[PDB]
Amino acid sequence: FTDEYQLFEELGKGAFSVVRRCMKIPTGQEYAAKIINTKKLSARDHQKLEREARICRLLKHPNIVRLHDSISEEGFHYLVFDLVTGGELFEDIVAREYYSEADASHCIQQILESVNHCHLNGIVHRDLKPENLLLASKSKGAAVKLADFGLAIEVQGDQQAWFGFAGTPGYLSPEVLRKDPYGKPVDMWACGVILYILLVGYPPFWDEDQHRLYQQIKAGAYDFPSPEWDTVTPEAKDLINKMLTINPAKRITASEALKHPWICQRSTVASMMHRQETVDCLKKFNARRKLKGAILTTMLATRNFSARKQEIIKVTEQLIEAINNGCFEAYTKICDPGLTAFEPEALGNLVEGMDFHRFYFENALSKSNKPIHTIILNPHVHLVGDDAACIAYIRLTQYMDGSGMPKTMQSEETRVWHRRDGKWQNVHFHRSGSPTVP
Amino acid sequence: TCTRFTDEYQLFEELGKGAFSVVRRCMKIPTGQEYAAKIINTKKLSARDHQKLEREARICRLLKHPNIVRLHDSISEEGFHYLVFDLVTGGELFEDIVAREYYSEADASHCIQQILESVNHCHLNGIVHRDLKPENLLLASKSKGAAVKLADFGLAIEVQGDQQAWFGFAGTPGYLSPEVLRKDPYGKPVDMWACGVILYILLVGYPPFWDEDQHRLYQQIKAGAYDFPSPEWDTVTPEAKDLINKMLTINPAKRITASEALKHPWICQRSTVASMMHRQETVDCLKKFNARRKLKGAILTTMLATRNFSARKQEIIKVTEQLIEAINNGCFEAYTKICDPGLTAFEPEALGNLVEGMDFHRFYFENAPIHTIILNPHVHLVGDDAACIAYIRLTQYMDGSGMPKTMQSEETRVWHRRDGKWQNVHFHRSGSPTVP
Amino acid sequence: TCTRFTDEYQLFEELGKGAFSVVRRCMKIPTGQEYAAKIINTKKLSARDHQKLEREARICRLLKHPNIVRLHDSISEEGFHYLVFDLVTGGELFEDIVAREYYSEADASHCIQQILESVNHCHLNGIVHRDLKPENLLLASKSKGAAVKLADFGLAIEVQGDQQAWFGFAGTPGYLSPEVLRKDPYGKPVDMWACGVILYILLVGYPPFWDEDQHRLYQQIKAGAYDFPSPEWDTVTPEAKDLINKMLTINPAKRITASEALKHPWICQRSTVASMMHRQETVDCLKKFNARRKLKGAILTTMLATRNFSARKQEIIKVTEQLIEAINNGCFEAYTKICDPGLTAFEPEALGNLVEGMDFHRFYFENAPIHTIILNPHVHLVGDDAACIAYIRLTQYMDGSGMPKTMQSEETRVWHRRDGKWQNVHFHRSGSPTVP
Repeated sequence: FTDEYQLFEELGKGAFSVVRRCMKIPTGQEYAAKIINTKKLSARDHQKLEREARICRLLKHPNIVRLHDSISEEGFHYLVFDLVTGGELFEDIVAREYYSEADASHCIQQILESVNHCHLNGIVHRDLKPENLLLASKSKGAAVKLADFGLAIEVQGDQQAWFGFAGTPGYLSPEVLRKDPYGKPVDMWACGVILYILLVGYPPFWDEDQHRLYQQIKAGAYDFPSPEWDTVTPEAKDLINKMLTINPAKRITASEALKHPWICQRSTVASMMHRQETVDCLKKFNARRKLKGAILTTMLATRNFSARKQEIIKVTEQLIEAINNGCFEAYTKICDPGLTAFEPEALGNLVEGMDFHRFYFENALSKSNKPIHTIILNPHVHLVGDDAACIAYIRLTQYMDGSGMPKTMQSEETRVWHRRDGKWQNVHFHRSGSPTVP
Repeated sequence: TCTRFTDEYQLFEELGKGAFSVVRRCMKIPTGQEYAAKIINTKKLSARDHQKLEREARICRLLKHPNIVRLHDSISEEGFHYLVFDLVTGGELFEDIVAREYYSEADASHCIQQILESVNHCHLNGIVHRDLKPENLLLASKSKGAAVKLADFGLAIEVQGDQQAWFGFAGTPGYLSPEVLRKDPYGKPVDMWACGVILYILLVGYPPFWDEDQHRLYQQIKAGAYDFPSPEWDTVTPEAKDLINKMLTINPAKRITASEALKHPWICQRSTVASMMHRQETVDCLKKFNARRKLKGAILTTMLATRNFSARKQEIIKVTEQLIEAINNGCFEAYTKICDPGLTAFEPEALGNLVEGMDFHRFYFENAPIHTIILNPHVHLVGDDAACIAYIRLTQYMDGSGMPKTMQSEETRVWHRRDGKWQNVHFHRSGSPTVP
Repeated sequence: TCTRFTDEYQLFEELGKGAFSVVRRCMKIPTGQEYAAKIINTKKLSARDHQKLEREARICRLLKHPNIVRLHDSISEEGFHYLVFDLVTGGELFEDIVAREYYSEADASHCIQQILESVNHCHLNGIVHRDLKPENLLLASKSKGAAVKLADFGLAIEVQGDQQAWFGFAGTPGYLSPEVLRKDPYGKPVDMWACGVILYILLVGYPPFWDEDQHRLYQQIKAGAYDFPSPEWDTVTPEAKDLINKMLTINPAKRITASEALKHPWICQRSTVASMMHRQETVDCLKKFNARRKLKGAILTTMLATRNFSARKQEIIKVTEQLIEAINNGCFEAYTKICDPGLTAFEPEALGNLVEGMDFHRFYFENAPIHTIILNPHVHLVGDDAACIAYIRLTQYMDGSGMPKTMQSEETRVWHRRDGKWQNVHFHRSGSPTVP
């Protein structure tokens, strides 16, 4: 690399890569060099970087970050990209003093031009999102450039296939969420989501619960609420509708969208009114997006439960209570007669019926006179139909041991519930960890 | 990958040791010219220390100034690496000053002028030293009038024009600049703050910022809290004080640069501005300063932190002691008075889980000769109404057999003053459970 | 073995806790007269704490003076023991003073007179309190003009006539007498030294002896190193200073006694000798004194000792660091330079034996990335040419698998300056060996 180019300031650094401003001394250029410490690159990471470079070499377009050169050294591979200085498109928009549909249409025109180029070269990006929409420079009219093909796939013409569950939740297409084979149209759905945001500054599908979010997407459950959408042109709403078409076979393509009046006749179709409420809302959208930027896998418990999920928690705690109090009548009321169970007491066997559990009621659960305190930690409830549910939780038990010393033990427990004859009943459970009897 | 050094040099005694290097006196055999050879096993060189080595060599290659320890050659010998430097034989500037019979502002100005010239040369080449201190201010030789030389660029960095950036928290506490202490992006001005500290010492023999509590020291530095106490400063020219003030400027954007300082009347018109009065009190104090610095010189890493606790920190210790007392006495009322109702806790009794509330702890009060010792408590004040304390909890007790025993746990407790009362909102115990 | 207390008393809230006792407010049912009941499980009572209980009861039975918390009954209830005391409701004297709008020498003299009268009564009964301090100087009630009362005889001892003897190292550091600090036999005069400390505080609001380093404090006390700084003391009558000097007399045989102090002009002729000028600066300072004392009040045992090390102590740290550096660098020459040839050592590598000389250690230099941390070093200066240091040696290293690891050992090193050089004559390592 130093052979021809010259390195300068650092623009970023990942796990195996460091990026710096560069210059081709022979030609007075200026690029972004992705310096990869090949000694840190794993095998599966090696497979993905080979794919990203091959794809980037294949895409030569103004609105696509261009890969200019690839060269290796002593355990150090260099990838020379375009130098992009303008940052995120969405961040630039909030800084503008004027912003209208015409501005949004000019943006989406460029994004569609890049998507169309990708599709024409048999490439699907699969992760169109604001973070991957950059401005070439801070110049007043810099070009929008599509970036980061780390999730991009190579497709065979117009053949659909299941390439895996990948993308960013808020932009995933219905076909991917349905687990159907998919292809180029997934990018056009994402474009429709981006176009929606560019007009009013908030997403068309949003929900704290990801499961609910995905239900909304699969149902195409978006609308154009007043007042903000009252001033949006019909043609812009029309283009969104054609992109956010649930059935990918009927979804507008990149080539077709480039011919939509709102795109190719912007001068006469797109409004030129200022949308301050879109700028104000985009500011909040961007701020939330930068706060939720998870650098690492973060797993947060559940704490805002529907009434249906609380019902499962309640009957579960009623069952645990009956066990602690040695009330076999309540236990057989709440448990299904055909209950099965994996539990440490059963030594890796699947036990069926009430017999195995009757032994601990008829003896220990009431015979032993010592204080015990049960704690249920981080319950998670799956609703799997109107009359079925699953609950998973940690069961912490404080108790007094033989020497009269306080002890604690932990179990992990799954309980499957079926509403039969109007009553939630436990048909199967699985305990791992410690056995519930001290 | 050559063999120049071994086939053209001769090695002698060691002069100093580095993190990954050894410095030895050497001689170029053909000429009998002696140098200081910095040697490294290319084996040692990890990706980090190899990048550091490359950086030091690249930086030192650029620096060719009379008042800088010059690099003469860089050789990779297929198994080792050798950086050939000037051999400095004059010792430290500060040691030389105390031995003089006459020392005045004019002498100090001459010293600072050479130091600024070395710093100015670095900055003009886009290089920031970051570790200006007496140990790096050497005399080229024992000859009277020898030149001051700037040494040791192991912490030096390269900057791009006048662009600031975070290059890491590096330097020596007494000479660190406010911008580094604030975690701001920084650049060339950090060296000029250090020069201000050095100039202050060269005039009176003691530093402008000093405190046994490093946190207080850094807050003094960030506030620019220095002054010119009488009587020693009453005899100092106003122009000397003026130059110091322009160096010890909190805002690096308003701080005097190396070039500007070299134009200051006290420097470039030294014969007219600088006093030639001998300053015996400065020589005396400097001898103490050097003796203290030599005792505290960085040898091995040493940790010791239980200073004269402030009243605010003692308050956190007291409420923590009151809490543990309530536990040992099994007084749950006092426990729920001191602990926030939304208390969270990691502890061995909870088996890796984060527990919330009072329930988990009530079990031990309701069901379960003790001497508790709190060892080496450390308190962070995190606002007027917040603090955390960290201590070793060493408990002596009698076991079931009637035998004495000791258990240890390490505890963190976070405190928030709510409704006028210090309350424990979170704690983390590691080690042994608190119950026998 | 009776049942008087339970059949004739009624118990209420707790007022304080003791090592083996609980103090509760109580009432004699027939009369409605309230008292403070000190209760003990006769179970707790070990041979020691049973002898202490017997001692406190026997001593308190003797003391019947208006300015002493009187004992009214001692009952053993076949399972418990109850000491019935006066109920004191006035709080501490020092807290009351800060709340007054007028306070002068005359007020202080009146306070000290009652304190001396209580102490005089003890001494005349062959009893030494040994723990005179503000916490034990209470007001009988909240009524204006209430009597000062001496409380808490848990550290009190019995003496035989005027015979001195070693009764143990007991008391509160700021009020300990030189003779106890010297480990001399002692007696009644220890209470009079404490009275001098209390009187000094009553006049200006701060103690005569104070230092964060307890060792320095004790050397101040043993030297009698106090003074009367201006301006606060310029307005104090010479007779007040005179009485203080006669109490803070290093030699207990020349110290003024309680009886003699009660005859001092500033006491018995208070109306003529003591100034009636209000001393607002004393009230202000006392408020600080009380606040500080309340923060540091003995709750649980707390250990924290890494003060602003002296130059002499830093020298021991430095030479210890240099020694460990030589070990880590495998430099046996430097090791035999620093270690005495007759070095002895306990260490895990020696399997419980005491090894002597250099041979045992040469093996590890001759045959066998390191970061050594020295944690919480403590230095005892044991003469101008001797010291010992004790520290935790925490070593980070890479193992055979290329994985980072940490080991801990605890080390003692004894140093003797021989021929002008600090040399290590003995060391003791516990915990891990120093080799991976």
